[PDB]
Amino acid sequence: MNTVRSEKDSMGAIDVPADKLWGAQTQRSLEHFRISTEKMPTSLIHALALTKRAAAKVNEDLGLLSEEKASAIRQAADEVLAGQHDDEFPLAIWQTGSGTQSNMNMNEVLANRASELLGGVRGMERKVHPNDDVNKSQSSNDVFPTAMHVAALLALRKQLIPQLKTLTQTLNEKSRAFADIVKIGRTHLQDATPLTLGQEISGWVAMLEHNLKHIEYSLPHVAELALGGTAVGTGLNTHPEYARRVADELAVITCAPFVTAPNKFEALATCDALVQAHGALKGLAASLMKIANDVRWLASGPRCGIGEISIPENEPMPGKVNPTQCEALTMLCCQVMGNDVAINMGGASGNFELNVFRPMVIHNFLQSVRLLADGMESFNKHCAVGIEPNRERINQLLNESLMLVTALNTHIGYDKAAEIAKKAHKEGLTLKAAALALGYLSEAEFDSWVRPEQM
Amino acid sequence: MNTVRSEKDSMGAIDVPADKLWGAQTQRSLEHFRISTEKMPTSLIHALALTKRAAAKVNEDLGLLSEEKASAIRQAADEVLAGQHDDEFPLAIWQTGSGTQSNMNMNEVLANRASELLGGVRGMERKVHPNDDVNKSQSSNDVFPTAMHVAALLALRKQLIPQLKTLTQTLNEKSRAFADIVKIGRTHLQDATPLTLGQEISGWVAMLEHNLKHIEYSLPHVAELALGGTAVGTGLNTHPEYARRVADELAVITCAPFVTAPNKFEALATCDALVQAHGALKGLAASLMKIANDVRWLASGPRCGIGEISIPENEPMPGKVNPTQCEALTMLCCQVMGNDVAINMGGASGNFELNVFRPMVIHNFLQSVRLLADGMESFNKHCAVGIEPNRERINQLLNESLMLVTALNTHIGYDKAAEIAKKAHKEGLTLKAAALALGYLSEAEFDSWVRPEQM
Amino acid sequence: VRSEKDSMGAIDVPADKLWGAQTQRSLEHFRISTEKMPTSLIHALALTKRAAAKVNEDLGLLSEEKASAIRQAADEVLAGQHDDEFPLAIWQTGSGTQSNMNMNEVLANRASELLGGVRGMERKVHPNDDVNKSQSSNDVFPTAMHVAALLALRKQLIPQLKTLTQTLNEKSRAFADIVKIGRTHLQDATPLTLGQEISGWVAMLEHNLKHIEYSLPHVAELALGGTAVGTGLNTHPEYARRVADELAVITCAPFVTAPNKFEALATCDALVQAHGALKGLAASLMKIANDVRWLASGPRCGIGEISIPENEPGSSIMPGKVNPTQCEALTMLCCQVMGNDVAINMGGASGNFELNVFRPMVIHNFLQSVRLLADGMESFNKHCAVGIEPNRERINQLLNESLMLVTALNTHIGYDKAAEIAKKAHKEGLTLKAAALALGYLSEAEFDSWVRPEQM
Amino acid sequence: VRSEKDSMGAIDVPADKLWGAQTQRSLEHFRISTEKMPTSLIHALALTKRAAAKVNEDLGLLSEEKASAIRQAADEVLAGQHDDEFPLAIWQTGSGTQSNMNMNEVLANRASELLGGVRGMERKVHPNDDVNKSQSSNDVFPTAMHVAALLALRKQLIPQLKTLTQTLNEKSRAFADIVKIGRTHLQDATPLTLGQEISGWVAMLEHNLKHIEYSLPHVAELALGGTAVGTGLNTHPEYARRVADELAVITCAPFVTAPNKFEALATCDALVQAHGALKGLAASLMKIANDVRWLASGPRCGIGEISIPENEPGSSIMPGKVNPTQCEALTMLCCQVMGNDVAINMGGASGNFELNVFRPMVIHNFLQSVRLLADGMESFNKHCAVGIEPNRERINQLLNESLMLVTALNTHIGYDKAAEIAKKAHKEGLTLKAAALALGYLSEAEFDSWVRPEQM
Repeated sequence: MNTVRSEKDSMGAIDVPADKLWGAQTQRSLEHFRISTEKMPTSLIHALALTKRAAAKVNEDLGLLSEEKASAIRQAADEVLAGQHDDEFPLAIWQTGSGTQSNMNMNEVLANRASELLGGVRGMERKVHPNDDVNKSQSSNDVFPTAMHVAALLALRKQLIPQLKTLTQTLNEKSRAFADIVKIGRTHLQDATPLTLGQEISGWVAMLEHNLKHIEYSLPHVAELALGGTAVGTGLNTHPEYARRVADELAVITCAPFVTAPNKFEALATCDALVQAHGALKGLAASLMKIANDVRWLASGPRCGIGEISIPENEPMPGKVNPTQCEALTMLCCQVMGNDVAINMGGASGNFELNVFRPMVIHNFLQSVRLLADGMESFNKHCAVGIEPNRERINQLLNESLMLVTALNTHIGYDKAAEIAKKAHKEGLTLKAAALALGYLSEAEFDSWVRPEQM
Repeated sequence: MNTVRSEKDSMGAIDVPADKLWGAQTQRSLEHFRISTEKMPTSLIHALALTKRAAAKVNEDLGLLSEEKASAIRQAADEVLAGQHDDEFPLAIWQTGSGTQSNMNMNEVLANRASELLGGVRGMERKVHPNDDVNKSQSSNDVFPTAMHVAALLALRKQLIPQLKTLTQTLNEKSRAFADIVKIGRTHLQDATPLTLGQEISGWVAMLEHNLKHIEYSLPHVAELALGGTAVGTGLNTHPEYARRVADELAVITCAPFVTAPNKFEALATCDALVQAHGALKGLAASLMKIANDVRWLASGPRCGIGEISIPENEPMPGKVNPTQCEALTMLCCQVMGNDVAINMGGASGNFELNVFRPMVIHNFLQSVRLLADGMESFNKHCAVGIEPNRERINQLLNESLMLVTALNTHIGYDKAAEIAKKAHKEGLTLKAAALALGYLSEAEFDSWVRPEQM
Repeated sequence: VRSEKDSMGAIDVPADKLWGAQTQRSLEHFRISTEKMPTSLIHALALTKRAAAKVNEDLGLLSEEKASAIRQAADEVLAGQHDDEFPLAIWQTGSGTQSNMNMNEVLANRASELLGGVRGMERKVHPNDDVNKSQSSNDVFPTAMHVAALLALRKQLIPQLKTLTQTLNEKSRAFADIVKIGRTHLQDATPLTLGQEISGWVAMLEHNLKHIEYSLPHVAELALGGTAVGTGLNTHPEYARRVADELAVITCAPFVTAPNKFEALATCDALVQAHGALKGLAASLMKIANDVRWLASGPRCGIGEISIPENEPGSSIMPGKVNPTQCEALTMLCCQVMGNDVAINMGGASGNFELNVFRPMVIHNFLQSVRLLADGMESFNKHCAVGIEPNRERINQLLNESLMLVTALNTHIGYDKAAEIAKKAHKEGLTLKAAALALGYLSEAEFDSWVRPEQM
Repeated sequence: VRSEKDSMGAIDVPADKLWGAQTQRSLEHFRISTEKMPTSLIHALALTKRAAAKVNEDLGLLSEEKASAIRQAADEVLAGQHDDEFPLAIWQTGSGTQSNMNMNEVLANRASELLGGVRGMERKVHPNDDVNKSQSSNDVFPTAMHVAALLALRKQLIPQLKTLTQTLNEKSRAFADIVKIGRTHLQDATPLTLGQEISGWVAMLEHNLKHIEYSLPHVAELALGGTAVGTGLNTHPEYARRVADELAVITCAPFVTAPNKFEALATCDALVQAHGALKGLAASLMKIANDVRWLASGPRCGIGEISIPENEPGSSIMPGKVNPTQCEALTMLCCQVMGNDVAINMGGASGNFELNVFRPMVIHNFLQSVRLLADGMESFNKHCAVGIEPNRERINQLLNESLMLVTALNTHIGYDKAAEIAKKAHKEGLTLKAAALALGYLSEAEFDSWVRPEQM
């Protein structure tokens, strides 16, 4: 739409596209921060809406906002949560470090929309006001950090954790299924003492189980909300019950254990909870990287690699099956590693009463959660559930190795066993061929003595 | 559009939305790699189109493709370059590590579209074929790395460098303008010996000038193209002149100094050129971070900070002017730092004949270029061009410091000068007040002797 | 020299040394840089060998004579009597095999002497057959890593963290009544007390402590008993539990045998996670150190709200220039911890199959981080934090110089009118009161009674 | 002990040491971890003092007697006669002031003795007045940093890089005729020669060399002469150029005075950029080391296309298990360089106004990276690369075992038909020829003549 609407702020009047619900400040920001293409994540936008919804309810309960105006704001916020206004938030991540502009973006959209809901119109003759009504009892300083934690906790609890548990379950099933399949162990990439495929997979299971607990330990700090601290953390210009009531409200509507932050100065001046929470995520990324690598190496081939297992072929060189799910997963693990550094730098850069590196920190944090959650889901349904052992190949490898010589010790002694190993190695023979060539035992004895199952 | 079109590949038939130009493989990928929200950057999409356009021309020149089919492919590619098909590339960054899926995405879109251009129809009865025609003489293995370098070099040359030179020019002008303005120096954050504001800014200028040369030194390696190496770098299934001719073609149509990579194995097995090029970018990020910090600290106030300079107020607490442009810039500098780690991990992870961490590497690389280029442009036009000195404040600081005591040495000797400094410090007086209290000199003498201009 | 040998043959070793052929050979093959195993790790490796000897004895696998001699040689290492006997670089085999053999040879040679024997090939105690009995480099090194890590965190890091917290808590309590100007985006903002600002630092440290404590249980898991690939092949069934118990006993730390030995051998997950908490602490400390040095900037042209002790001698003609040196040392080591995290992450993500072989590098970085953080907090505490003092005159001057207090006037006069005097003060360079009186909007008495900064 | 003093008073220093009061005081205030200034930096700082002494003498600012004595004391440091005289930790003042004073005191005390004087307060040569004449810690430390960095890159890193490149170039030339199976995504792909694969490693190293060379000009710029804030106040106009010339002369390196002293003092930009090239080299080396160890994996259940020398003794009952130890040491240090880059970047991005005060940490990481890379390449070269040998039987077995060669058959039979035998070979577990003959699509003779792997 070419038609414009004249909106205004303390700085003056500016043209806003008539079909849009934002106002003067969002338009100004849009024109001053034309940097790259990253915008606020949808999850953050919804968290901001939830925060405004909660603030409105509590403001009403405290007699600070009229029932009609408060309910209108609440209704407008719900539409945002329903995905009806995703096109109303054009601001880039690369804006003011406190997230003031996106806060104002939400205030303007909710004000113009709530006005219409009250039979009013959008624009300068609106019934609901962005600052006086929608931003009542708040500050960009405590609102943005709150939206950050709401989005972070819900994403961890609703997306990440469920996917982690699911992948763990699948791997545990595979572990039990292949409990009796003996294969060659590998240390330093060299042939080593045997172990079952089930034991090897149990290692991946234990890794995921440990990662779960680590992630769980980081949740309580993220559950702490800054709302109520206002500009510098002192809570100036708020009702003494506000901070507690707004935290309770958010907890009730999200069904998540949110609590008001015991120290508002720590809450506004840092991104510590997220720096720590992300620490657990980079840990999971390192674990997932190793699991994904084991899978693709073990599945390498079909003729010139290891080929101990086969994975589902999901796309259209005969047996050439590229482990694409493993590639997507390893790539995103590197991404999480890089994201941790950006977050660490932002988190260590707070100054006095406020950390102004927030949009960047939340951009990286939510991205890591999306990548990890979707990555595990994709890897699970498109790879893990279909992992199958190549029994023939596994057995062939076992029988060609020199690592089973240990079973001969108790029968013919160490010296003779080592001699057989040496001969086989120097002459390129199997242990059986060497043992028989030397005449140290019969084939029947070899077959009875070297049972990999007793590793 | 609900209506579907049945397309097919080696794996079978799959439904594709009728209004779309992609095919079976893109649809399969779309359904298997539902990970996060990051898709291929527009610049990479255009680079891929340029690569296909160049390959078509050379294939024609070598009599491998019919004039009509080749010109149709070329025309289809131009539409992509014109931005007519940005909606035809839905694939996520988190796909196969070689970028095979996006290569196929381009092949299918160009095939279906070129068919229509030849009076044909899109779909399985198309005149132009994705693999046989559009991907002729190519492999995803050498195509993707080529598209990566084309996008990288053009972005550096057309976006980044011009913006860097512009910011440098602005700062150089400011440096000359404030050449005579003496201010207090600061080391360890403590008051130190004086220097002019112009000298301080000249430091920022020299930093940017040095960064330019470093970036320029990284360009030749990025100019090397892998096209012609095919699957493993040997160039199997190509005309001996192909590699050279396709590099010349790209050079001609882009007006950039592209050359075929002297060693195709290094080109396919690594992302070394980008790892190194990004090294120069993280260097620029560190420099920009320091400049941005100096600006905001120097502009801090208006009453309780340093307040030596004032910056343009771009948005609507009276004199409270938040340095938002500085905040956006410092945030993106942290981003570039994190991106470098993701790139380093991906670059160090190649295996044998191919590095399969490419989509992730190019995602991070082009993002850093966008951030740095747009960031400098925004910071320049919305901050740097309007930097002004607060002469009154600057002079006040100079006169309140104890650092000008040095000018007294040649007149009254070191011992008396130090005594005046000590007295002023202990009693909270200015150097003049202390000197006069002691009776070591008259006010006229002080005013004549301590001339900061002779620092 | 003395001639020692192994399967590869004989090699000369300095006669005045207790190491053997394998250590001598490694000394020639891994001449990389100058980093060696830190003392804490050497001690941890010695403790691991001491525990193994005791258990092997209890299980009747090792004679009392040899077992007691080995434990005795180990105690000497712990007592700092053999620091010069571990010359191997960090940059060796990724499993730490070299350092395992270094310990086996030193302990064997010394144990022989203790038994009236000699060092060298005629030694009575054998490095592989005796000192390394029931073990493998594969499960011994990871165990040593966890023992060193857990003891360093518990004995050094945690105590220093608590001490620094207590000091800052005392300061916040002491300055609870000093109102200062708040700063957001580096700009003048609304007031808060110095005590409140410091309480923010305290809460950060308290939060970090719990985060660090959450990572200890995983680090307490020991690999010992997993043997070569985690199966425990060639070990008595009770060995793993018994040795973990023994280690818990002699160190007084809650060590337990790892529930899953495959996870224990194939990864460095416990350390990747524990270090995550450490880089978090580094980010917190960096912020605290920066606030302190910026608040102390001056003495005339910065902020100067606080003063810190002058530790280094200064120029006679430059009184007042006090460089915040402890803050510079602390921020530098914080950057180091961040870098260390990346190295650990890359090593931790790089395991293959049954064993992660990036161990020496991971433990080198981890122990360094603990060392830097523990000592850094101690130094900052004693040489800076304990001496933080407010410059009350400067603080008040700044407070009464800002236009931020105009908010109090609103409650006593229309928003626009209160803002009106602020506009003038700002425009003319006057103070809120000066402008207020000049504009005749009020009198000195009523102004002072209305603008009560202590009332937030 | 001996009693030395400074503006803060007197303090006892061990009589057998040459340092003074300021170094002794710092030793008590910065007791952080165990990292001290590396030898290369100590030498660089000594060279800087030697050059300053000469120029000051030439300008008539220092007496020939003292100037020559100072240079003599400096040469002794370079000769390794005073390594024990620099006990200061890396974690000190961010400007490196402590280490500057450490050098001033040691040089003053020793110079006095050289002049028939004594060490201590009755010394004839003064640390500040003489050794530090015309200088400041602010411009001396950055200069020492660049001298150490440029000399390390030129004398250690570059030569080792060229040597490793030459060795690998010989290998590619030697194995130019050995056809092996290519691998993409870890899957069997089309063939290439071992020589071609190795040529890829060579090209990587050659590219890295030029990238490293591009960073040298900026590192060659010296801050000396900038003085406290970069203005050069209190220095003779020709001092900066003369001292840079002197340094170029005695080191034989192309040092020049920094065109902009403000950029030189306020940042560590030259090192941030130079290190960028180093982490690039680390990424390249990591890839090379990984290829080598994976290609040598085995001896029976991996790839086993090549064999590398066995450097460490192995178990008698386990012949063939050759751990790629040099590859493990190399990949570990590559991870270290990556971590080091992050620490340097954070320090480099943290300068404020006229001076960057994260210097000791930046130089510690930078020099370590150079050391790790130079020594790592040397060790890998001599103990692994020179001995890389192909296992021709294994290579050929793998080549004739893959279905990838079916491409050659297409040119002699319809795509579908050629693919048909491939389908069977794959399905039945037969070889391309076995399936080809069993399907009767050709005879042994014509198959062998059609599938020429050497013809790519």
